[PDB]
Amino acid sequence: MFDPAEKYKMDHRRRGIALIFNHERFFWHLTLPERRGTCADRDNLTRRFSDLGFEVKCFNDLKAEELLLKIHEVSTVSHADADCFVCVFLSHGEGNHIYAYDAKIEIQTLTGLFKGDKCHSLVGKPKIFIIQAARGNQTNITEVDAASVYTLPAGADFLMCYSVAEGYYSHRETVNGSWYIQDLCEMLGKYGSSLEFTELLTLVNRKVSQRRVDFCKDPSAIGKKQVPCFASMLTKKLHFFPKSNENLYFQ
Amino acid sequence: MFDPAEKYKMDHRRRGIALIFNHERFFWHLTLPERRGTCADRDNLTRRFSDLGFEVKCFNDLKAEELLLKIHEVSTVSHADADCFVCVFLSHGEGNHIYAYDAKIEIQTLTGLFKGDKCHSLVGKPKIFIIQAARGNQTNITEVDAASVYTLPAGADFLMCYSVAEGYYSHRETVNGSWYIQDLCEMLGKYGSSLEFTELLTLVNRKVSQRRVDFCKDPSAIGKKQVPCFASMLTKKLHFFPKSNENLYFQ
Ligand SMILES: Oc1cc(F)ccc1CNc1ncccc1-c1c[nH]cn1
Repeated sequence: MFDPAEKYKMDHRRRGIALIFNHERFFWHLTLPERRGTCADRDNLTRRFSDLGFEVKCFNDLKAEELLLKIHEVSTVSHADADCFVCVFLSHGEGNHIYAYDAKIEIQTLTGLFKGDKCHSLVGKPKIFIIQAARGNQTNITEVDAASVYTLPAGADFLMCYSVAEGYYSHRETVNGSWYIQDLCEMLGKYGSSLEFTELLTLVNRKVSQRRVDFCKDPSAIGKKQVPCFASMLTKKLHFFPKSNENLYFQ
Repeated sequence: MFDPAEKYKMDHRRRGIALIFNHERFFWHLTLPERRGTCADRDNLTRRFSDLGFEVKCFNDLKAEELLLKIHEVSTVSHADADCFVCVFLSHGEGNHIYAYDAKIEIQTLTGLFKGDKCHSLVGKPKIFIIQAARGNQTNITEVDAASVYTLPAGADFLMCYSVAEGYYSHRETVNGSWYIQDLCEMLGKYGSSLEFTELLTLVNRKVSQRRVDFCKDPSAIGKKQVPCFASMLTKKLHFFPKSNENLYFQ
């Protein structure tokens, strides 16, 4: 009884949690620049993930110890009554690391906490990570960073989403926020509730790839294109259709 | 005039070329095992890509120099009248490398030949790489290799497809061929001509992930699951609908 149109079960009581780790400033001795505009990203994401039924939980400028505690907490709580799990990083990164305030964390140890083995309540449910992280280079200016974070997959039923691929550049407007987040959040607003999520991420790839970078206020920023990507280990179609909440306890 | 259902143009005179580099044996001094069954893979792929309209070109056990010549040839010929380009590697690999017969080749230099800059006739057309490569460990037995090849994205309008992700294992039957290729080729047969290609690759992820590995003829092969993945930098939906060939020159 094999079904080419099989969808993840998205009929649980609650949609699930969306973590957002949001990083604007860094410990002096890391020599990483302010990510001015990351609060636009955090707020835009918070709105769009809320409207899809997520319990959004934001954390600003956590040290490694605090971050590991919050994400481990969330991994060991029960997700039994939840459709899925979303985790977002807005920071600097390098290779297989994201920056917390004070030090780098191995991405594999964060995604590892939600792998079948370690988090039973999320087995066979989609686990989406969205990563807006690049190399800190050193009114509304556009800053540009070199891609730095390996666009790795995680495990079965994960979807890893990346602002930028190897050899491209990642853009953040200091008031409007990151190109990738703006375009992801626009697409979530228009199509979040109708389109399959990889269909949508493909729209985000088109939108971001088509941002022209020929006439730029900085000369050295010209020719630096942005192409995002996603690594899918999903096994079914993923939809965020409106949940029917009429005369039901959903908290 | 922005279209959430935008499809790549697949109405050119010809579908395009599908290269298949097929590697069964290796130079002694590489200490890599025979990939018994890789000819089933090559033949199964050749059939299914043909039936979708591809000019399939297979090459067996090319040395690095020969392989680079054939793939550079194909990159500098015109694809102007073609929908897309498919390239398949069936070999051993490590990190960012595939093995030819005599030495390793950097995957980036092979995908690099088809990037917009270097191959104008393929700009804005999908470029699909399928990679069945793992670590050579050292009638119909199932052999099992550790994942080894980084699941890299390439550039705009590429789709990188991988037999296996980090921490999983890749299976090849010595007569029936690789689990990944069997399941990809089954899905191409049933759904190649109807389904969006990432939709299909998701079916392949389900099919391969669901192959049970609890009761195995080798004890040490038990518990070694296989989960493939794909890295999409595609900007539109990709379909291989039957081409209208009726009273038209398609050669
Ligand atoms: O996907 C894998 C598979 C493995 F067998 C081992 C590690 C990984 C994850 N690492 C990466 N994943 C995506 C793009 C680049 C890299 C990378 C480049 N350099 C180091 N790592």
